[PDB]
Amino acid sequence: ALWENVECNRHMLSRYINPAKLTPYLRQCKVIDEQDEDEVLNAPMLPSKINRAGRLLDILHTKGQRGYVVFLESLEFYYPELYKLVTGKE
Ligand SMILES: [Mg+2]
Repeated sequence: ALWENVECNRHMLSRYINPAKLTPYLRQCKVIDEQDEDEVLNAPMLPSKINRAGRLLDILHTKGQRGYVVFLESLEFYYPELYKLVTGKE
């Protein structure tokens, strides 16, 4: 589906997204809630950052097309290169 664009790029996204930068906008757009944010931000920061945004992506995966579109806009705002990676923009 549409999510395949995120899933095939999950490795770059899970590493290079700092979830804390995205959650305010995601919450404001009502695609995640306070508890979602808590789970994402209160998750242990480890020596490896390879999966730091993994939990966030997995939550967003359950949030339908609204989740998908809002997430993409959050990349356009905050992670321009990752947005281009996801959408194929040049
Ligand atoms: Mg709370």
